Amino acid sequence: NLKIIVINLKRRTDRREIMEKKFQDENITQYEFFEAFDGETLRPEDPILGVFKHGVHGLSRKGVAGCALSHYTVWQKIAADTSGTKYLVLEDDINFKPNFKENLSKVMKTIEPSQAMILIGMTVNGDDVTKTRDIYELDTSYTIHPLGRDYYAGGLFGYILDYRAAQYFVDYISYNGIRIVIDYLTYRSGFPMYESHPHLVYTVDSDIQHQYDRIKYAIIPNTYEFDDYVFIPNKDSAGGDIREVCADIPILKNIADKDINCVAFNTYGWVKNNIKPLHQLIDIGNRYYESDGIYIKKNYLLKEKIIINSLNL
Amino acid sequence: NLKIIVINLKRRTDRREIMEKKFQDENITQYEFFEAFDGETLRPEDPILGVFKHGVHGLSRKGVAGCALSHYTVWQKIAADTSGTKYLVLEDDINFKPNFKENLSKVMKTIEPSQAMILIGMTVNVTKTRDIYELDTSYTIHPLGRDYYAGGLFGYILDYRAAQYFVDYISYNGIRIVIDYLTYRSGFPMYESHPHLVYTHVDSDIQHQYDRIKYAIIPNTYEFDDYVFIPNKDSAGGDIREVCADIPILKNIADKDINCVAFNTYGWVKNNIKPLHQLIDIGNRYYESDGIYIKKNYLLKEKIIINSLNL
Ligand SMILES: O=c1ccn([C@@H]2O[C@H](COP(=O)(O)OP(=O)(O)O)[C@@H](O)[C@H]2O)c(=O)[nH]1
Ligand SMILES: O=c1ccn([C@@H]2O[C@H](COP(=O)(O)OP(=O)(O)O)[C@@H](O)[C@H]2O)c(=O)[nH]1
Ligand SMILES: [Mn+2]
Ligand SMILES: [Mn+2]
Repeated sequence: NLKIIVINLKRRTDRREIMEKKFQDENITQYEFFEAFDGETLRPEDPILGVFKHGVHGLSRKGVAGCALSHYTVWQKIAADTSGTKYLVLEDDINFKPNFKENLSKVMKTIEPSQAMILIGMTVNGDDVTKTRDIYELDTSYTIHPLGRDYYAGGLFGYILDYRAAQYFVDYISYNGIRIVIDYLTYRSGFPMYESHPHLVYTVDSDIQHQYDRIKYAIIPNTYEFDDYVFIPNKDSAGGDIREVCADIPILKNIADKDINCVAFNTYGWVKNNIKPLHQLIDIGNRYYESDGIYIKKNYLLKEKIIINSLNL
Repeated sequence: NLKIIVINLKRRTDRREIMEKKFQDENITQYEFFEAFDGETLRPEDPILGVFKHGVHGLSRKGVAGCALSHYTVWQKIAADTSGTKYLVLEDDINFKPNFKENLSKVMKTIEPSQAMILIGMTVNVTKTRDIYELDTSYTIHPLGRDYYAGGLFGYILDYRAAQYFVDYISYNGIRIVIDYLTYRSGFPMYESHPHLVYTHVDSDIQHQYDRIKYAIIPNTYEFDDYVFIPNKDSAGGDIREVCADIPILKNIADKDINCVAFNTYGWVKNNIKPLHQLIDIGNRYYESDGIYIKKNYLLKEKIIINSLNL
C-alpha cells in the first residue's frame, strides 16, 4: 500500500517530532523519514553537485540546493521501484486538514492508472486563492483532476507519485541538470500533473528562504577519457552553442552522444553544434575541473584530418 | 500600466529638467521623480544607516550610501505592490535610444511571467556586445549576460517579486555591496533587453566623493523578551559572520537561526559564547550602549543545571 516519505533534516528533530505526533494523531504508522541533504554541510568537492554547476546561480543557494538534492534522491529511489507502489512524499512542516487519514484513503481509492503525479497540496497564486477555495478548500468530493496550471505557484510539500513520474523527473535532470528550483522543475518538465480536490495538506520557519550564501564549488579531478572524443585541456571554442546544461562531464558526454548535431562540449557545461578551427581555440582556466577543457567528437576530427593531409600544402 | 520612477536629487534640478525634456521628446507622458537620499545631508545619527555600519567601508562613501538608500527605498515601495504592476526605475542622467517609446512597448509585449528583473541598460566591460546591445533590432528579453556586466541600475524593469527579494537579502545581509552589484550578486535571476533601450570630469554625485559618513553613537533602546542584554561585554570569537551594526536586523537574524546563541551590537552573530565570567569589555562605538544579546533559552538551560549542582 501507500509508502509515505517525509523529507527531514537530521538537525530539525523539532520538525521530526511534530510530524511523528501528527501521524500518531492520524493513526498513520506506515511512514519513514528521508534524511535530507543539509545544504549547510554539502561539501564543495562533492560530485553530486555537478547538476547545479551552471549560470543559474540561484540554484547554488545552500538550502535551495539541499532541497533539490533531497527530492531528486527520493525520485531515484522511487524510480527503482517498478512494482508501481504509490509513494506520498511530504515536507516536514506541513499541516493536515481534518480527517487526513480518512481523506487520503478516499483519494487513494479514486486514483486511475494514468494519474502518476498528483499534488495533494500546492502554493496557490495569491490572486487566485479566493476563487479556488471551492476546489481546493471547501470541496468534499476527494477526486483527482488535471493540475490547475494557471493557479500553480510552487510546492512539493505533498505529492503522490510512482516510478513512472520519478523516472521521468530523473531522466529530465540527466538531460538538463537542475537549472530550476525543484518544484518548478516538475512543473516545467512536461510530465502530466494532477491534483486532488480538495487539497489534503497545506504549509515563517524556513531553512531555505533566508539563506543567500551559495556553495563555492571546489575544483575536482577530471578523470574522464572517452573513446569517441579527443580532450583538449584548457581550450574552448567560444559560441556555436546548442545550450548550457551543467558542468558534469558524464551528463554532458551522454547528451553529446545522443545528439547528431553536437560536435563538441566543454566541461563548463556548454554543448556545441559548431566549433572554430583548432588553431583558433581560446584559453579557459580551471573553474570546475582539473582540467577543464573541450571534448570534440573524433568522427568530426578524423574527417578533417583525412582531407587536410590530402591537400597540396 | 508601466510605472516610471526617476531617482533624482532635489538639488540636481538641472538633471531633472533635462530628464523632463527627454520624456517630452520621447512622448512619455507619465513618470514621477523619487526624491533621492542626498549623501551630503545624511545625518550621522540617522538609524537608516545601520545597514552600512560594518567593515566594508566603501559603502559609507556619502554618495555611494545615498544611492544605495535611494534604490533600496524604491524597492520597499515596489515590494508593497503585490498587484504585479511593472516599474521602470531610471537614474536621472540617462539617454534614450531613438524610438524609445515604441521600442519599450515592443520589449514590454515580450515579457514572460518569470522575468521579474530586466536591465534595459548596463555598463558593459565588444563584437558580440555591440551586436546584442546596440545593433540588435529584435527587442527581445534574454538572461542577463553575466560575463559582460560591469554595473548599472540606471535602467531596469521589475515587479514586487524582485524588489521583495532584494529587500529580504538586505534584511539578512545589510548593504555590504555597492547597490548595483548587490542585485547582481544576490542570486536573483536577472534578464536583459536586446538591444538596450537606455545608456549613460564626468558629472557625478558619487564617483568624486571619497569622504565617508562618520556615524554618531545612537541610543540603544532595544529590549527583547527572548534575550538578555549585557552592556559593554562581548564574547570573542565563536562567530557565524558579521552583518551590520543594526540591532533590529541582528535580532531577527538571531531569531531565525537556531545555531545562533548570541549577537553583539557591533554586528557579529555568534554560534558559541564563552562562560559569562569570561566575557570581555567592549566600548561604545555605534550605540549607547554597545554590548551582547544572549538568548534566554540558552541561559535558562545553564541556569537549571548549575543551580542543581552541589556548590
Ligand atoms: O538544506 C536543506 C533545507 C531544506 N530541505 C528540505 O526542504 C523542505 C523545505 O524546507 P523548508 O521548510 O526549510 O523550506 P521552505 O518550505 O521555506 O522553502 C523540507 O522537507 C526540508 O527537509 C533540504 O532537503 N535541505
Ligand atoms: O548622494 C547621492 C548621489 C546620487 N544618488 C542617485 O544615484 C544615481 C546615480 O548618481 P550619479 O549619476 O551622480 O552617480 P554615478 O552614475 O556617477 O555613479 C542618481 O539617480 C542619483 O540621484 C543618490 O541617491 N544619492
Ligand atoms: Mn517549508
Ligand atoms: Mn550617473
